[PDB]
Amino acid sequence: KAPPTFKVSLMDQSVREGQDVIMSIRVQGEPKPVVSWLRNRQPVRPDQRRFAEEAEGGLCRLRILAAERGDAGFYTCKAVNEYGARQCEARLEVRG
Amino acid sequence: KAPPTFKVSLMDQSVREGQDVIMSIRVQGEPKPVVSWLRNRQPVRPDQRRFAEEAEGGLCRLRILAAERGDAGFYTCKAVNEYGARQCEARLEVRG
Repeated sequence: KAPPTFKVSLMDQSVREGQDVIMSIRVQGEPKPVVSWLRNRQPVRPDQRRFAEEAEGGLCRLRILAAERGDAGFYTCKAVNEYGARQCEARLEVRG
Repeated sequence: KAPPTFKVSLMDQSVREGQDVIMSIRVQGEPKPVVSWLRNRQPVRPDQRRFAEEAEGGLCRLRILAAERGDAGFYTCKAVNEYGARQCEARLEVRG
């Protein structure tokens, strides 16, 4: 049993408009943490060009297809399980 | 011959995340004005879920598919021809 911890945390990025973005973390914890994503402290609502993925080894990703200036902001990854909670944050900037 | 004028101008809107947005203007002028779109004074870069359209009678539209919080901002429609320039603006807000 273990509360959530981040083995890989978010880091700032600056992309050009039209480029895809990936934000990746690696979380540990038992039971497996529930991982959710915020932009400017609001839930990230998925759509065809922005969505969350879970991969093996605790990898969790937020994918944005063809970045727009409005994607810029502060992104938070929240992790929760029965034994605690943890979060990390980074900034996405978008250039012309 | 005539400089650009707006017969129908932008107006503020507040949509829910996931809803489509249309911003419409009707421009007059001869030669036909060149119409371009800005968000927060930056060019709107088109992609599959955001693009500009021109229809008959001088109708010009900006379409956003499945609005996201980051689409919120102040949108400007710029019109230019050989005889002058005009612009109008409105705000888009996005609710959960």
